[PDB]
Amino acid sequence: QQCVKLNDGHFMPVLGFGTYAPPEVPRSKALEVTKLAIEAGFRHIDSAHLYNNEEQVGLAIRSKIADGSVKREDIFYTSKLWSTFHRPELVRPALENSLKKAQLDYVDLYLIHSPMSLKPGEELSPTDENGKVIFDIVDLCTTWEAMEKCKDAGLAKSIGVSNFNRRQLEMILNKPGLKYKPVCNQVECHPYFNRSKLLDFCKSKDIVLVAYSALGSQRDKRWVDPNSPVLLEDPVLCALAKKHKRTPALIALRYQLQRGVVVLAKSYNEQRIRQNVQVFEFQLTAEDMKAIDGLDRNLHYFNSDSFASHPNYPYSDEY
Ligand SMILES: NC(=O)c1ccc[n+]([C@@H]2O[C@H](COP(=O)([O-])OP(=O)(O)OC[C@H]3O[C@@H](n4cnc5c(N)ncnc54)[C@H](OP(=O)(O)O)[C@@H]3O)[C@@H](O)[C@H]2O)c1
Ligand SMILES: CCCCC[C@H](O)/C=C/[C@H]1C(=O)C[C@H](O)[C@@H]1C/C=C\CCCC(=O)O
Repeated sequence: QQCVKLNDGHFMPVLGFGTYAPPEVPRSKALEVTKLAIEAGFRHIDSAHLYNNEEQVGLAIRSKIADGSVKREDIFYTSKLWSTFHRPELVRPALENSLKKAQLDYVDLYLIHSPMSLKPGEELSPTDENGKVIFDIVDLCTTWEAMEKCKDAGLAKSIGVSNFNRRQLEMILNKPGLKYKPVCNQVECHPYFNRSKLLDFCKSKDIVLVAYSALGSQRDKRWVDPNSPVLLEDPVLCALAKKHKRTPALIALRYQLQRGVVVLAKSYNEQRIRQNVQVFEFQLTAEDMKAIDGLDRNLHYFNSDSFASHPNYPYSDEY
């Protein structure tokens, strides 16, 4: 593996394990594959309240610690604050609940899952009488103040954000009396949506860009148009796969590592989980990288059109 030093002083393994799996998959699977991931060499594990799996992921971690395979400090665990808990008073309590579910003392990284606040409540997707998801108006800077408090209280070693654009990031960065800068910004990032501009900006403020859907997403027919191009079927990626004798997924992952992006990779398949750790075994040439750079088509796999009306919709800006 390898690590990147956060503007926190803390370290984040550049390769992370994505734990989300559709509700159709047995929750016992999350437990089994997280163990497989750790056994394969994954040290960074990505979860969230929304995934309904923190109990299982924490179970796997606890199990591998008892195994003697790893120590708590060897694992980098991240969870995320769901959008229905943006009001400052619901932040610590939300974190405490995640910690309780995972049976952990602290989270290595806690993130604001998305800038699009939703009506407060236990329900993850609040909708009105007309079936429309209910938005909420919250000063994200106050949400951030509550996050900084969680870090001071030792519940989260590092704090960051997710799905934020440059303007939203700047809101935090320019907040009067700011104590902690977000350590990262976890966003959708892959060759068909490489986020070069955002990447350059984050790099300029020492903020780490963490890539999700780096392998082209899980293409859930619920939020992903089946007509969208299949990333792992890209001719250039496959050509580079056949050239380096690797796989399109490894090419996509290596692309991010070489451009300074921390990459997440979800897989509930034993062989693929183990294959993904091989991303550290090869290297792409400067020319290889330029070729992948030319693949961008501003394609966002998640169908976010329904929230396009949200005042905090991140895709309103060029980046
Ligand atoms: N903060 C956010 O808003 C946000 C949003 C989305 C996701 N995330 C996080 O980032 C993670 C990754 O994103 P994602 O869920 O879209 O998944 P992804 O990593 O883009 O998914 C890659 C898909 O390709 C397959 N795959 C994995 N390794 C492969 C390999 N070596 N060769 C061929 N196919 C391979 C997997 O299927 P198999 O399981 O069959 O291997 C997986 O479904 C999530 O699990 C989650 O932790 C965060
Ligand atoms: C415009 C881009 C911002 C979208 C950010 C958003 O957090 C994305 C979340 C996705 C994950 O992390 C995995 C998970 O399946 C989830 C899928 C998408 C929407 C669930 C909305 C329903 C609810 O309310 O629960």
